[PDB]
Amino acid sequence: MLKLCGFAASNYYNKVKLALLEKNVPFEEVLAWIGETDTTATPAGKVPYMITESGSLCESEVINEYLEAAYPQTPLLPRDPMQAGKVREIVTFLELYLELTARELYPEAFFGGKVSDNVKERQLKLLSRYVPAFAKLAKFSPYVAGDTFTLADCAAAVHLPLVSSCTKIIYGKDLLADLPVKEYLKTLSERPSVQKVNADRKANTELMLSR
Amino acid sequence: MLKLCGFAASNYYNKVKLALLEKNVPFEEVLAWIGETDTTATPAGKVPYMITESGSLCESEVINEYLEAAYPQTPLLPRDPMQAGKVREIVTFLELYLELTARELYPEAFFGGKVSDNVKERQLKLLSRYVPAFAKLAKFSPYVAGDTFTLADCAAAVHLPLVSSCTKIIYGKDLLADLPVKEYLKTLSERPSVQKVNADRKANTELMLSRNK
Repeated sequence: MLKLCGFAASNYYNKVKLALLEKNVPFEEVLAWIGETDTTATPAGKVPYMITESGSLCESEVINEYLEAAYPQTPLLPRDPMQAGKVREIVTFLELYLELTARELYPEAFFGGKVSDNVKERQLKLLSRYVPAFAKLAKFSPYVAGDTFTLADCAAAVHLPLVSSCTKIIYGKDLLADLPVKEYLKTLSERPSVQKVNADRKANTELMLSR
Repeated sequence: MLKLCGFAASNYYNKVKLALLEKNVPFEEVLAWIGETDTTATPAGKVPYMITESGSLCESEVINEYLEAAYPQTPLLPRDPMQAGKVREIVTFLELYLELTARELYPEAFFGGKVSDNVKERQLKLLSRYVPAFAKLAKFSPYVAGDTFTLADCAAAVHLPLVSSCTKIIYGKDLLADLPVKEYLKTLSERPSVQKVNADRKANTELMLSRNK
C-alpha cells in the first residue's frame, strides 16, 4: 500500500490526497511533521512525499503525474495532448505564480512571523499581474479548467482559498475577489473527496498549532 | 509547424528548444522579447510559449510534457511510471529549488542591478540546503537522471550553468562545486542539439543586451 506522508494542514499534501481519493487509489496516510520526515524519501524535508514498494517521490505534482500514469482507470487528465496541456498550464500557473508568490507571505499571514515591507510590495506587484493572467486561463465552467473535474481542480481546491486568506490578511484585500471562487468552492463542496480532505485539514491544523 | 516563441537568451526557452531538437520535431523560432509577447498566448507575458494550430501553451515544462504526448516517436521519458517520476522529480527540484532560488540574484548577477544583502543571505541559506538535496536525487551516470538522455537533461543542461555562474559572481564560489557539473556539460557538449542551442543562446544574449530596451 502506498503511503502519503505529511500532514493534512498542508495544501500540497491535500492536492495529492484529493487525486488519490478521486481516483480510488488505496493509500495510507502517515503523519510526518516538518523536521520528522524521511530524508531518503524527501531529501529537502518537504511534504508531501509518497512511499511505495517501487520507490519514493517527493514533489506533489510529480506524484500526481505518477498517479495518472500508474493508475489509468479514472483519468484526471484529458486524453488529447493539447487539452491535457491546458489543464497542466492552469496547474502550473496557479502554483508557480499564485501559490508560491503568496507563500513568501505565509510566515506573517499564518505563523505569527514578520515579512518586510519590501517583500510585501514585491509580492503584490507580482500578484497584481498574475491574478488577471490566471483569470484569462481559468474556465470555472464549472470546474477550473472546464466542464470536467481534473488535476487542475485538485490543485485549485486547496490553493485558491489559501491565496485568498493570505492576501486578505496582508493587503486587506482578497486579490482573488474578481474570480468566481466562492461559487467554485461551492461546486466542489458537494464532493466527498473534498469533504473528507477539508474535515481532515481542519483537524490537523488544530493539532499542528496545539503542538 | 509549431512556433517556439521567445528569445534564445532564455534558459527556459532553451529547455524546450533542446527537447524539440532531440525529438526531431520541426519548429519555427519566433522572437518575442519580454514586454512584447503575445499575451493571448502567454497571459502573464512569460517566455517561452508555443503556438500551434490546435492552441497555445505558455510554460516550459507544460510544453515539454505536451511534446512527449504529441510527438511520442523519440521519447524523453521512460515508460516505467516510477522511472518517469524520478526524472520529473529531478526537473522539479532543480527548477523550484535551484533555478528559482538563484533567479532572485540574477538582477545583480546578470543585469547590472542590485539585490539586498538580506536577499543574498536568504538565497545562500536556501542554496546551501537545496544543492546537497539535489545531489541526492541526481545520478550523472552520465546523464542527470541516469544512463539515458531525458527531459531532465533538457532542464539540467540550461539551468546548471546559470546557477553556477550566478553563484560565482554573487558569492565568489560555485555553489554546485561538489556536483560533477563540468564533466556533465562535457558529456552534453558533443550533442548537436546542445551545440546549436549554445550558439544561438550566445548570439541572442548579445542582441538582447544591445537593445535600448
